[PDB]
Amino acid sequence: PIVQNLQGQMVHQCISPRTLNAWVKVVEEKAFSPEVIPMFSALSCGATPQDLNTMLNTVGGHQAAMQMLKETINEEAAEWDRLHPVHREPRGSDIAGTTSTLQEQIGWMTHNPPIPVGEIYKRWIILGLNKIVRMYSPTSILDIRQGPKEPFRDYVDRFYKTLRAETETLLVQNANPDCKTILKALGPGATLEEMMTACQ
Amino acid sequence: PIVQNLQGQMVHQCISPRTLNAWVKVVEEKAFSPEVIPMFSALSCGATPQDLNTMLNTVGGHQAAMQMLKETINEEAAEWDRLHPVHMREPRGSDIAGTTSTLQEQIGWMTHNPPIPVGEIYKRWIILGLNKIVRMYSPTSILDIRQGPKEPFRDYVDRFYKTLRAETETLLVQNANPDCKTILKALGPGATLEEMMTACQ
Amino acid sequence: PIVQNLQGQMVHQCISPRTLNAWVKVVEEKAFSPEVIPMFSALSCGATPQDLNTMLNTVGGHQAAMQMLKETINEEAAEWDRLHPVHMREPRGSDIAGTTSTLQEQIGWMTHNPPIPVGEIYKRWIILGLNKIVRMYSPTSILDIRQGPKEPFRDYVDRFYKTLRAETETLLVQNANPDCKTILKALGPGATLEEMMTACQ
Amino acid sequence: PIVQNLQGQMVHQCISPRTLNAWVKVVEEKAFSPEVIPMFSALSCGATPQDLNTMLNTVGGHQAAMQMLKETINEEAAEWDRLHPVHMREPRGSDIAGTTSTLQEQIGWMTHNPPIPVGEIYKRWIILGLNKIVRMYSPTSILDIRQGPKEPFRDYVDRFYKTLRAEQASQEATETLLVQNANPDCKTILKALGPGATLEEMMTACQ
Amino acid sequence: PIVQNLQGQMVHQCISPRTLNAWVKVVEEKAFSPEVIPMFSALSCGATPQDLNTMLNTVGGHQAAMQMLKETINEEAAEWDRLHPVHMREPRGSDIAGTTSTLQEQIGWMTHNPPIPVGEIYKRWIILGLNKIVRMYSPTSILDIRQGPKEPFRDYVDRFYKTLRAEETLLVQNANPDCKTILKALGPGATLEEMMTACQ
Amino acid sequence: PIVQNLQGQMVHQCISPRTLNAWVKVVEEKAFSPEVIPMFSALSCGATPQDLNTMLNTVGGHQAAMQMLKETINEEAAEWDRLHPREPRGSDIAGTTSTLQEQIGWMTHNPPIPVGEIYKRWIILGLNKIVRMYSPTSILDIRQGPKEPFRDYVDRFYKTLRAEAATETLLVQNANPDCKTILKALGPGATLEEMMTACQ
Ligand SMILES: Cc1[nH]c2ccccc2c1CC(=O)N[C@@H](Cc1ccccc1)C(=O)N(C)c1ccccc1
Ligand SMILES: Cc1[nH]c2ccccc2c1CC(=O)N[C@@H](Cc1ccccc1)C(=O)N(C)c1ccccc1
Ligand SMILES: Cc1[nH]c2ccccc2c1CC(=O)N[C@@H](Cc1ccccc1)C(=O)N(C)c1ccccc1
Ligand SMILES: Cc1[nH]c2ccccc2c1CC(=O)N[C@@H](Cc1ccccc1)C(=O)N(C)c1ccccc1
Ligand SMILES: Cc1[nH]c2ccccc2c1CC(=O)N[C@@H](Cc1ccccc1)C(=O)N(C)c1ccccc1
Ligand SMILES: Cc1[nH]c2ccccc2c1CC(=O)N[C@@H](Cc1ccccc1)C(=O)N(C)c1ccccc1
Ligand SMILES: [Cl-]
Repeated sequence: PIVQNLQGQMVHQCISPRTLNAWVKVVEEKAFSPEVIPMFSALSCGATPQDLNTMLNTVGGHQAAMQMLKETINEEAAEWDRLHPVHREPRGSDIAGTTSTLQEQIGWMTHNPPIPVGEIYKRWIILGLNKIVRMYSPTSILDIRQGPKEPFRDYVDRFYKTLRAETETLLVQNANPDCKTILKALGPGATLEEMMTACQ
Repeated sequence: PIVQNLQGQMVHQCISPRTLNAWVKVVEEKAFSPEVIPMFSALSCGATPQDLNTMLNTVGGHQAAMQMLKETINEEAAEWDRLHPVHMREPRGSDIAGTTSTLQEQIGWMTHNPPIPVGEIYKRWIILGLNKIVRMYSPTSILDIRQGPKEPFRDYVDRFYKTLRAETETLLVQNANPDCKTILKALGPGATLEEMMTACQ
Repeated sequence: PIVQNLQGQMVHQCISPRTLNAWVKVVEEKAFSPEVIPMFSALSCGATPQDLNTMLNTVGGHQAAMQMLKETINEEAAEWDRLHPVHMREPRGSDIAGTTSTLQEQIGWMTHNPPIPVGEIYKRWIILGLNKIVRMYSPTSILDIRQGPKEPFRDYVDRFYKTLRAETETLLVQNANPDCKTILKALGPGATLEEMMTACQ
Repeated sequence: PIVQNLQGQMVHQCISPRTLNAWVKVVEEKAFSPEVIPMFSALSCGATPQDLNTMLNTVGGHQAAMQMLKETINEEAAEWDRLHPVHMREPRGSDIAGTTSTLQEQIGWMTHNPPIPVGEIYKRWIILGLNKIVRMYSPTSILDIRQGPKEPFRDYVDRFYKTLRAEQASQEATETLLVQNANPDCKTILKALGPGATLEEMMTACQ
Repeated sequence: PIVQNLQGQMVHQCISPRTLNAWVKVVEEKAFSPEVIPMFSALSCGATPQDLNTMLNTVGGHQAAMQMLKETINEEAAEWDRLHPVHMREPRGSDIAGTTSTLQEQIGWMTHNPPIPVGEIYKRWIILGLNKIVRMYSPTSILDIRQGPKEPFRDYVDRFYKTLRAEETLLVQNANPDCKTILKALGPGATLEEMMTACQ
Repeated sequence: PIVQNLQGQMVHQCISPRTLNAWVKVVEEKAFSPEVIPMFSALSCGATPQDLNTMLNTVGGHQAAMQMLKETINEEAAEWDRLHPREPRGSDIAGTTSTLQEQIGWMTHNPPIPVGEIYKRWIILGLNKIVRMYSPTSILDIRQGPKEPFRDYVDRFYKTLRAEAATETLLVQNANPDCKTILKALGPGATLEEMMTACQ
């Protein structure tokens, strides 16, 4: 990421081994489950475009997903080039880090006024990662139906987990006959707290 | 969370990997046992509303509970909007929860003079919601905690006050077993838990 | 705990994830064995009353013991109120325990000149209470620690002074077995534990 | 790596135990899989030539690979000597690799003004050599990655671009080949999307 | 241990959780094996007498050993009182051990000019006591370390010098008949390197 | 190791718990495999002679090896005394007869007398002797198996070479009949890359 030294000039702080390993391990364990994205964002805090690429390059498997991410980056970079025509001023390929030095990236971010190439590129990466989360989502919301002997609590967990990866009235629909009858009896506009308390 | 840099202006300190992982692991291991809340508060110390959302978003399972938490946030945000009507701008409820406010704005309000502590306010709402989650996921009721025939008093008191925390001193005596109960009544009114435990040992 | 920033004002340093987890894990593994207390004190170094409560609240089980600790806190707080009658304000007992005082107030009193160390005072009460817990949960009495027939002296001395710490030098000799006891009396009065152990080896 | 002390002069910051162990463990677990290189680069950030050698020397096995790396270093060092003929002294190839230069000299060149970044140059050679190792230890060729009859497209694309990365060694016709080596059922659906289709669209189609 | 703050005055740095735990765990795993002492010294680097007591108090078992250590501290404290008779005050033996001195006083003496290093002195006494504990808890005597019939010399030498550390020509004596004959043939003044190479 | 404080004078930085534990664990896991030495050097970076002794003393087993190391230290210290007849003698460099403040003295002195780097040189020299003895197989006995890959043989070759010009030609000699014939066909001066590629 980014620091000001004792000499006054702003220079690249080396990305830490804890952070490097943290990001590698989350992707190993959680793949591209929704919670990986908030974590990516947090671990890549204050990151230069170089650092962002470092973090993505440390991911070992999942090359289909990472290739999809490349395409989303290439798309968002072209969209930037369209809205910001060269008349230095950072183009899309400079923001993604393909055609810009580290000192330039430090330049734009630490410049006054700040051109936050790191936060912009992260926005594109996250945008791409979300697309990956949505595709790799295994089950559809429609197929989450409460089992006969399944607790409501466990069904609601499965419902809103599936919902996050990919509505309040559907939760009632896909409940089992016994809970469904109790849920309809509470009437319209009932809170999840009340619904869960009822089927306990 | 929040720091003043060498340049003088107050800026966002990146939430640390230790802290991120600490919060993830407690929720993995302890789920929503009462002791998770104090820990959440402590790990989310000095947190901006963005950081609070980061921490909640890093939680993977428990989406029923997190959805209940959303509703409590939406309720407390509407209650704020009601008491603080809109006329550096004045923060509405959706700005405090972080849905409609930038990081620089959140830094703004908290580091502003006078301080409008949006982080501490939002944390209050989150904890309020988390408490509701602790209370629901509490399995047993206080009335059903009764001392077993061959159960030690020590173990019963543990089970009593554990159940009490998740969800009075005279009830502890009531639900004791016949042998200890007789010894406890003999100590008389106003006896300390120390004395009661010492007696049934 | 507590730090002075670059701006000059003293502000709350967020309690670290290492420290939080350290305290949780010691209590998980060691329960309330005597060595937990020195560790609690050390981990809670420079702690505000808020931080002390954070640390106690992160403990999950043992609610009987923690309830005893509450009573000791309530007693010591009432004793403070008695000796310091209310006439930056002057801190009452409930302000020291952190129930009726803000973080900024606690920072206030501790960093004030002259320093009113509410953190060190409250820690004194907590430790006082924790000691009572250590003393009760102590299973065996010193009088019942007697050396076995085929037990090594080394192992007996371990059991003796372990029991002594949780709850004299001449008693150690008394409760030794007939064979070692005869060798120990032969060393004569004023013998060091080193010499005594060397003798029965 | 490298730091300025309180006395003003620039001095060697001792390479950290986290970093040392991080590099040892990645090589133990991942051997010379493509992702090891980005990590080597990142862990060896701001490293002097001495530190780079420290890191390579902490690797225990793989001595065939490390011997190949030595040869690549010896080649790139000779190429440097050729382009920079000897006429604080001017650093030759053996000084950049750290065989014939002190730590204080290496600090010298890197912290000098203008900066002669011997550390970044030597890292370039090491990575160049490591890439050759990744490329050789790459088991399968891109042409032999063909989608199975009951294999998901997702899994095939993973296998495709994994193999592509190792052979090109994390460095950038191939998009059209992905369609070719797909199975008859997906291939027919993929051709129907027409030219210039994104991988997102292709994957969505064969799902 | 000990630090100078931004205000200029020297103040107590809180003993770190890594250090606390490090010391606890070594004593759990290694008990009072000889290598524990160097580690105690290293972990207790720059420690005030308070901190030294903190570290000893965090040890849970081994109360026989810790009681022996107390006696060694009480002895060395009395020896100090004898040589330094009371006439910022002058530190007596009970002040060095931390029983009758405040933290601010201990900071006082150590950071004073000239430095009265109460921490380093007390550590010397603790280590002196710990060594006595190592020596007693040493299970085997040097005389009973004899090389087995099918035991390698390497393994015997390990067992020899391990036992020696806890408590030269004898090393040759207690070797087995086959190696002993080869060792005597090398003649007097032979290095361990040469001896080990011979019986390989 | 060694630092300058806020007061200006150079003082002993306490050796870290990470570093202490790192060195203990490598020796536990890797014993005295060649890669332990580079790691020892790296972990003992900027170390005073005291710190070097601390690190060696934290090693628990292997007392035969550590005793060999003592002898190498005693030899190199006597060699120093011979060539250099306050001014640091050999026993002062090894840390047996010199205080920490003296060691800080010589290293931070101007001109710098780097007693730490000198003593490390002796330790490493001794450690190398230990690596060389504990090396199980000789280079001559590393011969390629009938169904063994060349890759695996080269690994075994250069591993054995590290523990213990003409050597490059021997690699070809001890290869199996099928690869050996392919290797000779490449002709003199062939790179290991080319040789490995050929027998694949
Ligand atoms: C965690 C989660 N589950 C979902 C299910 C369906 C759709 C989206 C989601 C999300 C992401 C999700 O919405 N996360 C929340 C943060 C959050 C997480 C957990 C509990 C409370 C607040 C968020 O990012 N923001 C901005 C937010 C904050 C307050 C109210 C509403 C939204
Ligand atoms: C831990 C616990 N058990 C309970 C049972 C019923 C209701 C609440 C609880 C709580 C939370 C609980 O009350 N925790 C205590 C802190 C505490 C915890 C453990 C021991 C001593 C002090 C607390 O937060 N405060 C402000 C407090 C402190 C001292 C006296 C009174 C209150
Ligand atoms: C990861 C990977 N797979 C490949 C296959 C063939 C050739 C090269 C590769 C690489 C390395 C690879 O291309 N890594 C990317 C970083 C990256 C990795 C993963 C997803 C998104 C961005 C990179 O270094 N840069 C400069 C980059 C940045 C944005 C767009 C395009 C390239
Ligand atoms: C650990 C322990 N065991 C005991 C048995 C009976 C009474 C008290 C205790 C204690 C607490 C205990 O006495 N701890 C010691 C520290 C200590 C621990 C272990 C060995 C040496 C010194 C202590 O805090 N102080 C001030 C002390 C220091 C030196 C001599 C006497 C007292
Ligand atoms: C480690 C060890 N084994 C022993 C066996 C018998 C008696 C004492 C010991 C010791 C303690 C021991 O002697 N440790 C050595 C350090 C050391 C450790 C390992 C190898 C080389 C040097 C030491 O502290 N000093 C001052 C020393 C340094 C060089 C030569 C001789 C002594
Ligand atoms: C690792 C190793 N295997 C060997 C086998 C026989 C003899 C020596 C060795 C060594 C030590 C070894 O030679 N290590 C290398 C560092 C190194 C390690 C691995 C790959 C590239 C560079 C080294 O220290 N230096 C100075 C060096 C640097 C570049 C080229 C040649 C030597
Ligand atoms: Cl860690």
